[PDB]
Amino acid sequence: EPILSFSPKTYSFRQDGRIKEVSVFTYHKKYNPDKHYIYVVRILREGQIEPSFVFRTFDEFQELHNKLSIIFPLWKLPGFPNDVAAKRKIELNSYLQSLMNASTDVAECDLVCTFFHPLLRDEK
Repeated sequence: EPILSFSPKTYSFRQDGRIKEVSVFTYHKKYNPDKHYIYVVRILREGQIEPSFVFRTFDEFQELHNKLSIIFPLWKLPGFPNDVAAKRKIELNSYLQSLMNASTDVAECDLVCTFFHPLLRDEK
């Protein structure tokens, strides 16, 4: 039932293509609308050799986990963690690796796919 506030459509790994690799590549400082960090996510689809990159804030990671935890029992989800706060890059990366190792129902659900779908910003 829940949509992702930042996402205009629902996408499925059918249309978008399955994930071979994901990581948090780096973090990036933003000034608009206010000063904040955003995470550059590296995605390699299957049958692809050149990766692509999307931008997601920490608050956008947590909306995904909160929305997943409406659909799925908590033990089906990896733990979510609660600037030199670049430990979030490391912790978000651990979260993504674990998410890919979840049951298929979780790791290939439409919420996860949609989270990785190129947005407004992600058009370089």
